[PDB]
Amino acid sequence: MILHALTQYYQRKAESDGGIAQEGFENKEIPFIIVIDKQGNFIQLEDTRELKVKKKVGRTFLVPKGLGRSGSKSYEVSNLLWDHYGYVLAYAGEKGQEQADKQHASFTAKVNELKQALPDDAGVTAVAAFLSSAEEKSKVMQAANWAECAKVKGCNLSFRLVDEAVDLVCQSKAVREYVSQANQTQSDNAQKGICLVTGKAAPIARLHNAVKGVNAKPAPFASVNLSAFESYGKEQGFAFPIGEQAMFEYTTALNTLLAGENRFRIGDVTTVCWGAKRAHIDAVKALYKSLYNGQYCKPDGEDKFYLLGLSPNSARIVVRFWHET
RNA sequence: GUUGAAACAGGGUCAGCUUGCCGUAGGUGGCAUCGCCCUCGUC
Repeated sequence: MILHALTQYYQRKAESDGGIAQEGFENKEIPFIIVIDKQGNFIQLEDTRELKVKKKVGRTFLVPKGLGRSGSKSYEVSNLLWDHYGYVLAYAGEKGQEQADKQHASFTAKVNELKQALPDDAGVTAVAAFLSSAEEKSKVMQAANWAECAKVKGCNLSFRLVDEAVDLVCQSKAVREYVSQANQTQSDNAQKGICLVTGKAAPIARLHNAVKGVNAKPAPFASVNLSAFESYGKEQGFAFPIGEQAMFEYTTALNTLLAGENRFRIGDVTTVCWGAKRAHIDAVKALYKSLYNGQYCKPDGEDKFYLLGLSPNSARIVVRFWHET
């Protein structure tokens, strides 16, 4: 019940309305947010950081799910609206040219195909014309707080249109349906069942998503690579017959659990905990309020469900806690 | 005779380079074994 209980918990937290991913999204921490108008025109380089003692990468936002880059020719991935700082302005402080310009080309091709596949929106058109103007992207570097996003690497950039100032370009009721259909019709034409945690059909989720929060890099939880990690010659990903509608759910659940109030590490291991809500545990997650008060009592309402104490390493996630009691 | 196969915790490194328990000092200023008794009480 590694991902079975996690899937059941996600099916409980998703239908509770409390800031969680769905279909094909994920709560990503975007540092600097770019605000424009209706037709390109870079007009604001806003930043929403300043949280803890260290300047985190901005607030959390429900962006489309990351397709999982990390590779040589990594520009062939080309995410939807959110990516790296070399996919928007083709800038590279330590990445270099050529390799970063092709990333911008792939990103503008992606936004162009999204525009031609979903027109009349006053949102995707702005980001599509912003990358094909060749006069505002250079102005982005000459903003007001641009000298701060260059000293820190891994700066994610998002787009926010005008007449909203609260919803990103990937938040209006238009591209959300496209992203939901991508993980419903496009991401369902592959290998058949049977699933691993749901027992139903579901396509075999090849190339599992990456979990951000455990390690410095988005470390994938369960992912088979190399060669000896195969059972019967499944060759990368097919070793675990896990469906998309469950792998995505567990990855998004680990992402939401590695960035909220339940995220706390005792020492080189993040021992995140949760409950069944039928959460309100106030026992394991209550290990960092203010000055450690006395909240332990006996109200005959001790919820069940175990806790997953996972630890990072290089880019994998190691499981060490397993106890239903 | 068609069934978990492959796994190293290691490659390896002086806990010391070192340090006076020491300058510090009267067991003493001071007190009768005595105030007392036949080895014959017998021969």
